[PDB]
Formats: sequence, C-alpha cells, structure tokens
Amino acid sequence: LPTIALLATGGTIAGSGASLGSYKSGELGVKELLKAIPSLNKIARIQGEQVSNIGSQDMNEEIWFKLAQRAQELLDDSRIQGVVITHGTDTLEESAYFLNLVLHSTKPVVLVGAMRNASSLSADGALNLYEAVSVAVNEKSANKGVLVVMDDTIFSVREVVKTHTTHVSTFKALNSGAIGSVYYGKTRYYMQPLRKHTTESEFSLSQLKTPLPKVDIIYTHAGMTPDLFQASLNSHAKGVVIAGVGNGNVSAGFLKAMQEASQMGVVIVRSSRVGSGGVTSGEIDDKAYGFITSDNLNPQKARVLLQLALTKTNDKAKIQEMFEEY
Amino acid sequence: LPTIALLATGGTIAGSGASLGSYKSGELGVKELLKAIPSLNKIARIQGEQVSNIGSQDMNEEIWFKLAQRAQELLDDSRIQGVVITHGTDTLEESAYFLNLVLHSTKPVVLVGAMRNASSLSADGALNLYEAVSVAVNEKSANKGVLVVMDDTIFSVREVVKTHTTHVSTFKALNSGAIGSVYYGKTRYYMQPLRKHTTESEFSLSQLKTPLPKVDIIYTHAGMTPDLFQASLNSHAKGVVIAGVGNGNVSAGFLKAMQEASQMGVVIVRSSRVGSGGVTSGEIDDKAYGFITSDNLNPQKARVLLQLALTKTNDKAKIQEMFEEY
Amino acid sequence: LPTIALLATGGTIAGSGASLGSYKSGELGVKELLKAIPSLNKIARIQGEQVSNIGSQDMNEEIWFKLAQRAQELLDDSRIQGVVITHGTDTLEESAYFLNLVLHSTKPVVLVGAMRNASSLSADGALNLYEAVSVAVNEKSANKGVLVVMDDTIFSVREVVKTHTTHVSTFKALNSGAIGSVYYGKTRYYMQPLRKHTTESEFSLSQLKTPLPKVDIIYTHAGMTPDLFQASLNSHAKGVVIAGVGNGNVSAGFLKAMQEASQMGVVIVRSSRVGSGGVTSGEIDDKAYGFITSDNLNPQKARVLLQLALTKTNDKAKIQEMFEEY
Amino acid sequence: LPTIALLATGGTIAGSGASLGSYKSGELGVKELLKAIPSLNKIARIQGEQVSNIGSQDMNEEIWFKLAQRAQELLDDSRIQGVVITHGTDTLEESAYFLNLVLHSTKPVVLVGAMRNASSLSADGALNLYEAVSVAVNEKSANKGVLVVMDDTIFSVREVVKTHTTHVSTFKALNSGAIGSVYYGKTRYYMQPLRKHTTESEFSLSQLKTPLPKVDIIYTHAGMTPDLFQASLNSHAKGVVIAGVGNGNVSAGFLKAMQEASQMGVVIVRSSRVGSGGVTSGEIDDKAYGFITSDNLNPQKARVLLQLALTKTNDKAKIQEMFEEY
Ligand SMILES: N[C@@H](CC(=O)O)C(=O)O
Ligand SMILES: N[C@@H](CC(=O)O)C(=O)O
Ligand SMILES: N[C@@H](CC(=O)O)C(=O)O
Ligand SMILES: N[C@@H](CC(=O)O)C(=O)O
Repeated sequence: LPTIALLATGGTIAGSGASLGSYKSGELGVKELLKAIPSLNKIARIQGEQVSNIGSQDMNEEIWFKLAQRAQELLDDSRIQGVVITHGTDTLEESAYFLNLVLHSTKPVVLVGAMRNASSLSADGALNLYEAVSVAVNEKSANKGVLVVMDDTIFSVREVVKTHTTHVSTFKALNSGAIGSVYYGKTRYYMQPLRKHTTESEFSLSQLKTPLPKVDIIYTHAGMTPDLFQASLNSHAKGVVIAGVGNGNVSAGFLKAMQEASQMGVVIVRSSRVGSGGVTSGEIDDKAYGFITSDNLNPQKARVLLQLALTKTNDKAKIQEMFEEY
Repeated sequence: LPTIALLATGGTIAGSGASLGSYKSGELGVKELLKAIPSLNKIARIQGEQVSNIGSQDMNEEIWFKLAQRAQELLDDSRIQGVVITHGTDTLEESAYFLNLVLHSTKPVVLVGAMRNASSLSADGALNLYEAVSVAVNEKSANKGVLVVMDDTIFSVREVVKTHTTHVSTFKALNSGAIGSVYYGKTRYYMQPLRKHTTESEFSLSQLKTPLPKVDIIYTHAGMTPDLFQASLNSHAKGVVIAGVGNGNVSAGFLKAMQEASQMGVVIVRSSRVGSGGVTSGEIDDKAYGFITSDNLNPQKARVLLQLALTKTNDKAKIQEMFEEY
Repeated sequence: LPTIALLATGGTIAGSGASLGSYKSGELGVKELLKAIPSLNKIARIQGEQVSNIGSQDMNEEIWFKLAQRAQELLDDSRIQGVVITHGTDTLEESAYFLNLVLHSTKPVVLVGAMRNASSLSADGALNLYEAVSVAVNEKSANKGVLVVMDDTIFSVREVVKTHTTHVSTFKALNSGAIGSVYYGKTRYYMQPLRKHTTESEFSLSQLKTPLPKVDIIYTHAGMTPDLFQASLNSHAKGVVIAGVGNGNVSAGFLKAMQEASQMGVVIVRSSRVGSGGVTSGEIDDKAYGFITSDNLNPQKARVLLQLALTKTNDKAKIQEMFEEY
Repeated sequence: LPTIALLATGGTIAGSGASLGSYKSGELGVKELLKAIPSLNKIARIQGEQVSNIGSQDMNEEIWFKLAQRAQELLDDSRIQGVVITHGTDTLEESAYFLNLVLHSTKPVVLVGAMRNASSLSADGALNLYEAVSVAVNEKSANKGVLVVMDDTIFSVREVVKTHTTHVSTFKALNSGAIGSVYYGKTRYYMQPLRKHTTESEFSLSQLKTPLPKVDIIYTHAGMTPDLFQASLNSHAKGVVIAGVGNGNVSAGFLKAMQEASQMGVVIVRSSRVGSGGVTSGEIDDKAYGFITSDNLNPQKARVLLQLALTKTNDKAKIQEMFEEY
C-alpha cells in the first residue's frame, strides 16, 4: 500500500471531553484519530505524527513554518506518497493557502478537519479523515496544488473558505467551485486549478524566515473612521489589507489615510468583507494611489499572499501581478 | 393612487458618468431616477426628496439620523402610505437594520439600490426601483419591519446581507431566506420575520443622540495579535465586536485582552468573519467573562445593535437578551 | 417530561448492513434508533412505533394515509405533546407537504431522516433525531405547520426540498429559507410560514380516501414530444403537472396537447424542472387555456396539492387560488 | 480586430413587444441585437446570422444539427476567431452540452441569453452579449470546451444549469463551479474543465444523423407507477433516463420494469430529480441489471450524452465509461 504521512495539528477533529458539544479543540493525540476508522489500513500505511496540538484559532507562523518544513521533508522522501494534515477548521483555509504557496512538490497534500468534536453524536471527523486519506493516495490528486477535503468534497486551497459558524458543510468555494468529489473514498475530479501553486510558485520555505512582514486586516462599516488603520501603521505594519464594503470601498477619510500610508511605502490591499467576488478598480483608481486589488481573495487569504509578497518586493506592480497569478 | 415618499441618499443607483463601469457613486439627483420608469405613475404618487447624495461607503450617523428623522416624520403623516429609500448597496444592510430598530410605524419602509450604475449597459436600478415602489404600496408589506427589495426579491432588514462584490444578485439572506418575491411588481410573501422590529422595538429616535456609543469591529486571522483590539480600547470604545474565526473564536492572547476589557466595563461581542450561522458558547464560556454572543448577526449588524444597546444599558445579561430578541 | 410519539417509516436513518455505504434503506426497527442517543431520555418520554419499514422511494398513498391517521390520532390525545416521524430522505419533502395539508393540530409534527446509514462512519441520524425531538418539544414549534429538521436546521414543510443526491446538508429551502436553527437541541425560530397549513387547511383526512385522483408528472427537454403526456391522458390522469423548461415552458406541440387536455376537463399545472422560483404567466396565457401555475412549488409538491385539490373541485379558478394560498 | 461569428437562434434575449414582461421569446432579428451595444465594434468585427428564431422551449434536433453544422463550418474558417450563439435560456444548457460533445475546434464557442426581454426595464441581454463577445475573443478562452457566459460569469457547458425560473442569475454550476469571471469585458479564468470536450470527443457531426436515437426522461415521486415508463418503451425508446428520487432511486415496481427493459436491450440511465450531486450505486446494484449511473449530469444532460452514446454502441460498460469521461 502507499504510505501517507499524517501530520496532526489539533482542531475540533481532535477535540473531546462531549456528545452534545462541550469540548476543547485541541485535545486527543494523533494516534487515537486512527483507531476509529481502520478500513484505513486497507488503503494506506499511515505514518502519523504530532506537529502541534492546538485549536486553529491559535495558529501562528511558528507552527506554519514547523508544519511546512515537516511537510516538505516528507514530500521530498521517496517513501512518502502524500501527506494528510489534520487541522482545526477555523483557520484551515489560511494554512491551506500558505502551504499552497510555499510547498514544492507534485505529491498530494490534503488538509482535513471536523466541525463536530470527536465524541459528539454524529461526529463528522472519521469519514472526513477516511476520505482525505483516499484523496491523498489517488493518482489524479497529484499536481493540483494543496487540497482540502471536507464533507465528501474536494477543494483547491486558494478557493476554499469556511462560510458558516457550525455547519458540517461550512467549507465552500463561492467563486469557482469544488474541484472534485469523494464519496466513501471514491474520488473524482472535474476541474484543474489554474492559479500558480506549489511547484510553480516563486515562494519557497528556504527563502522565508519568521517573523514574516507584519500585515494587519482592517474592517469597515458605516460610520467607519481610520483610527484602527492608523494604529496598524503606528505598530509598524508593512502591509494592510482592508476588508472594504462592497467592491473594496472605504470612506473618504479612510481613503485619504490609505493614500498617505501608500505614499510612505506601506502596501495597501483592497479586499472585501462581503465574502465573494473580485475587487476591481473603478470607484477607486488604484493605480493613482499605489493600491493593490485583492482579486477574489478574501481578507485573510489576501493577507497570506501579501505577507509572502513583501518578503520579495515592495514594488506595487509586481505585487498586483502576484495577485493576478496566485 | 397611494402616495409613496422617496428618500434619496445617493449610491450606484444614482451613479453616473459610464456604460462599461467608470462612474461615481453618488451623482444624479432624486428626480432623474424617476424619469426612466413612469409606469410608476400608474402605481403611486411619488413624493421625492434628497436626504443626502453620497456613496454608501460614506454613510455615517449624521446621515442615519437625518434619514431616520425624515422617514419617521413622513410615516407619521396620514397622507403618506409608505417610504422608499434609495441607497448605495455597500452599507444598505446596516442602514436597513438601524432603521428596523429605530423607526416606529407599521407602514412599509423599503430600501433599494443598484449594483450597476444608471448609465451602464443593462443597468439594474430602474426595475429594482419599480419593484421597490410596488412592494411599498402593497397592503401585505405592512407590519413586517423594514424591508429591502433587490433583484426581484423581498428581504427583511435583519436578515439581508451583501454577499458579493459586484453581482446584481449580491443581496441574500444566508440564515433565514427572503420573505417574499416581487416580479414586475407582483408581490408575494411567504414568511413573517419574528425578531422584534419597528413598533415592537424599545429603541426610538426620540431617545437617541449622535454620537452613538463608540463601537469598533476587530478582524481575526491566523497569527492574530490583540494590538488593534487594544488600540480600540485606547480610543475609548464602549463596545467591541470581534469578527472571530469560525464560531467566534480568537487566540489565547486575544481572549485574555477581551477578558480584561470586559472586566473594565467595555462590552465585548463575539461575532464571526465567516458570513453565516449563529455564534454560540462552548469553546468559550461567555458567561464566565461577561461576553455577548452575536446570534446570527454578522459583525456590522452586531455593531448596529450594540451601539443602540449601549444607549440603554451596560448590563451584559440585558444586552445578551437584546441579541436574543432583535 | 413531555411525551413525544415517534412514528418510524424506514429510510436510510434506519438503514444498515455498512460503514462505507453498502446498506438497505429500510432495515432496523424503531427501537434500535433510540439506543444510540439517550440523552434523549433527558428531554422527552418517547412513545415509539413502526408505521412502515420501507425506503421512501416506495412511499405511496396507503402508507401516507396510515401515517396521517396515526399521527392525527396521537395529536388528538392530550397525553401526546408532539410527533416525530422518521422517514427516508428521498420523498420526505412530499410526505411532509402532504401532512402539512391534511393534519389538523397545532402541536408540532417533525419529520427527520439521515443521509448516511446508521452503521456508516460519521452517521448523521443520531444527532438529527436528537435535534428533531428537541424541536418537537419546544413550545415555539407549535402552530407553524409540519416541520422538517435536518442537519441542525428547521424547515417548514412547504419550503423544504432535497437538493443533492448524497450530501448530509441536502435539504434546503431555495425560495424562502429555513425558519429556524437547532444546535445540539437549542432551538431558535426566525420566521413564521404564511401559506395555509394544518389547522387552517380545508383538506382533512376525514374527507379523503385512497386512491386519490391520479396525477402524473411529465418532464420536458429539447426535442420533447407530447407522447408521454398523451399516455398519461390515456391512463386516465385527472391532473398532470408539467416539469417545464425555465418558467414552466413547453414546445408548441406540447402546448397544443395541453390545451386539448384542459378543454376535456383534465387539470394541467405548469411547474418547472429548474428547482426554484415561481412559475408565472406571460409567455403562456394560462387563463386563455385553463392552465394552473404552480407558484414556487416544484413538480412533486405541486402534484401533492393538485391531488388534494381534485378531491374538492374541478374549478380552475378555485385550484389556482389553492396554489396562491397553500 | 478579431472576427466573431454571431449565430442567433431566438430566445428572450431577442424577445419583445414589453417593459414589464409581456413579450414573445423569439421575435427580433440578429441585427437589432447589435444596435444596442457597439462599444462592441471596439472589440470585434461581428459577422451575424440567423440560424433560427424560436423560443428555446421549441429547440429540437433539426435546429441543433443546423446550428452545429454552421458553427463547425465557421470554426473551420481561418478568418473566424470564435463564435457566439444567442439562445433562449430554457434549454441553453442542453444545446451547450450537445455542442460541447459534437464540435471539433479549439476556438471559443460561447452561448449567451437573457432572462428579461430586450424591451424590459433593466434588460440583461445587452451586457450579457457584450461580455460573451469579450470572452469569445480572449485568447485564454480557447481549448476549454463550449462556454456559457451569463450575468458576469463564465461556465463550462457540462457544468452549467438553469436553476431558477426567472432570476437573471439563474445559471449556476452546482457541483463544480464557474470556471471564470467576466466584468465589463475583463475576463479571468480560475479553472480548466477536465471532462472530455470538443477536440477530445469521439462524437462528431460527420458521424451523426437526425433523428438521433429516441431517449425519454421519466419523472419519479411518491406513489409512482411505471405506466409512463412502459409507454416510453412502447413508443420505441432506445434509452430512458430516470429522474429518480434522491440518489437515483425508484419504487420496487419501477425497478422491476427497468430490469426487464434493460434485459431487452433498452439502455436505462439512473439520473436524479434533485438538481445536484452524482448518482452512485449502492442501494441499487447497477451492474446486476445493466443500468448506467448518470454521474453528476442532470436528466436532460444525461439524455444528451445517452443519445450520442447510442449512435456508437449498445454496450453498457462502454456507455458507463462515457458517463465517466464526458
Ligand atoms: N476552533 C476549532 C473549530 C473546528 O476545528 O471546527 C478549531 O479551528 O480548532
Ligand atoms: N459604492 C456604491 C456601491 C453600490 O451602490 O452598488 C455605494 O454603496 O454607494
Ligand atoms: N433511499 C433512502 C435515502 C435516504 O433516506 O437517505 C430513502 O429515502 O429511504
Ligand atoms: N422561453 C425563453 C426563456 C428565456 O430565454 O429566458 C427561451 O428559452 O427562449
């Protein structure tokens, strides 16, 4: 059978206590996760290890770099056929995108979590993990970038987002859709992601060091004032992503603050709070002010790309090109 | 015919220049809006006026109070059968919710905008406005709270959100659905909203003064630090809404900052960045720290309710009760 | 504790064998369903019984009438506080609507199923059933018509449809939305259904006899010919629902066949194959031909209402009025 | 500028009269369509012609073959850079899929329609057509199979379906998502379709003759009986697609009828009425009876593939392989 490395980071998939909720994220080790499925041993040899044991609300760059380094080392090993990472669902979409930009392998990397804790009635993690391992061993899963497998569905990491606080079907791809299906391990792909990933990426771990450039996200709303934006500047942000209203829009006072920050060399990205769709110029002439539009990346994924962009360049045109290509 | 007051605030529905985009939000007056439909004059006498002429990204409390005061005065007039407000789509959902909580009338109040500027190819505002006026005159539109009519659909103000940066069908109700349909003016309702609105609300304009209590919204993501949260505190926020990860979750450092702020009397509301679903206790014991869960309100609508809550009380239990009732 | 009657009909919620699929619909009895939850005994006394043990693809009028008669008798009993019906998901939406039109009680009736068989990894039935019982005991569940509880969500029977072949979140309300949420038994309602149900319905079991009037559903597509439509007529259909293309449209040859059938007294309802939205007149002048538009009912629910309509009247205007009211 | 052939077939995009509905599908010629945009002449030379002038509810094989033959001849011409087809929305998804399987070119073919008639308030056709022409000239639109452009979105023909009776945003890809976006002509692709299309297809016009093999679609519901199925057999159907309940399920009497028909050489495809998801074996052992599962194709697109399959083979395994590959 193929060997799959399983890298556990924590998350509700490993959470425990209760059957009706009542749990901590974060709790059981990477070997109890395997005891509840082992029809698993029919499809892969699993090499499990613990990278961290946290709720993903506590995900940070130290763990991202440990996770990415371990994943890359295993992907480089000819005895490893693919990697599955168990992860809390809250920030899974950010870790997936980060790995999609920094890992260099054609072998499948699949992130998976659970929206119900492992001891819940009707817990969802066992079948999600079976499926995830099924996708990671499938030959057609190679060369598609980092994948997320949840609730019988296969997503590309750039596209997938957590859209609901609690539903088991919370992950969706609101702009471009799921790239495949997996039903009790039967895997089918219907789409190939076109944005640059993994082996095609200019970012790589050997070139990166934590702390990454500081990038904050600023929310907007009626009655908004740029006081938190200015505080971000004062705390030495190198980039700021705005979760703007509608098509990345902001108040006049915000815009003047953004213009001044950009003129000082801070990179300003216009994203949106709305949850889907691309941000475009038009009401704001981005090129007039040096602003970057975040494509159809939501604020947290725009931040991931911006942080990596800023390790390479401060050139606005080049950064806008990265948002067109990644 | 019935008389409908039309209160114009600006927005892309009044934006102009271009046929392929290229426009300012904000631009044409409340009487050109009526020239392009007037089968309108077959269903209502329209009494139009300009309250403001801005893109809704510049919506603020001065305009909210002017708008609400004018709407209430017209609703109190026996010669007015309903009110239509034209508004930019970016913050329409916030203005609608604010009016839903402060206006006291059973007569229909309908907000409407356009996702394409008035001089676009296939501009959407003319039919949206025809429809909006159609809903506002319909007898079944009374006593349902403030309404939003967009793209052939009737929404309750608490439920409706802008979900996409640019699509004409951007407004959706992701938790509870649209309450009715309107197709070339033919109006049908299928649901009655149950949360408290308008005549049942404890908030009213005569009790409110701007500036409302300061409430900021703090975004969260992997690698988050509470530095912007602390800056909000330092700028004298009376309440803070957190756009938390997943089910309103935050990092350990965030949680400790939130706990300290709550113990000092700042009201902390856990909302979510994800876009849909209710925030619940569980991983966070809200009652242990005095935190409020934002129900299924997204961060910007949670902020609207919190600002009004704070004019009445600092009592956490009472504020959580408002989030259960409004 | 309240007493809830549990009426089992079969379905994948009672299906068994396998952990990876491989099961029959239909298989385990109404008392094993209760062994896997019994935190249940903390919220209700359950009086279970088997009405049938079938996959819902074999649901028919004999079982509908047995089910409805038993439900009505239990609802009439002062010792019964509500009723939960376990049911296969395939035709759950039809049974729910039928019961919504024929049962006369204000007490809650809740239908529930499972998309994974009971012995699957991550089977969904235990928590769906816990939730269903939670909703059925809740005082706010009364007087809302028949309910469907699935996947943490509360639906009104008229609105809910199975939209996906296999996902656990397959049930949705595509026109009007879910009316509430239930999360580990915590029940909240946000909407009241407005169409006529249960105690407000003119249909009642004591007036109905099986076989109900024969009503067929005819599908449409490019290259369509009315040969199957004519066969329905030849097999003595009293009504025919057309699953038309787009806004209930049909080919010229279909239309002429429909016109002739209507002139002979067969009642023709224009529904749609598309899955959502109301069917309207316009391209077809329904009143010219005596046709009925099916509102926003999909073909199978339009058929349920039409069958009941035809026990009362052949009057087209009265039947169109039923499609406006139910 | 590039030359784009525009092939008009009719549809609401060419419908006229009325500003509030009231129109015939079908009505204005392929040259008035061009008068209302001509910023068009800035992006392409348009060579327009009328193939037909019908509502798409009257689409049939005579027009499909005329349309396909003309499209292929133009695609074979070195002076033609791409083809846009204007079409009624009702059966657009079927024509698109048929062309995706029979046309052999790498140049873009784009189908487009309008959900509001051309003389409606806020008619959607002008911008949809501008966009469609924009996509058809874009170099990245080549080699992706037949495309559908509607409402600012780019779809692959296999994936796209009309989901709502009347909304302008009715077309969606419920399983795999849109492959790109187009906003006032700015075209971006995020996904490549993987199922076989156009140049990779084994079907081609030179091998096909109308009438194609007869294939009917049979709807299912509670209380179903195979009488219409038997009538299809009696009318010499070569294949039958079942719009089954849930995961392609049917009553016991249906199943026995299906088994007998298959044993006689009629090819039986299990699709679903639900609107999304793949049909799988499991409750029905398809290989036991010779049945074909329709993948995630809805009944009308399953019919298109089945008709073409039947011109090539009667071999069940080979036909199931086509449903795995196309
Ligand atoms: N807070 C949890 C939520 C989950 O995994 O569902 C986490 O992200 O670790
Ligand atoms: N920025 C504009 C967007 C719109 O109306 O569509 C506004 O909200 O005023
Ligand atoms: N065929 C099964 C499907 C299910 O329950 O999920 C039934 O409806 O009984
Ligand atoms: N019945 C029309 C509907 C439309 O185009 O929107 C057609 O398909 O031709």
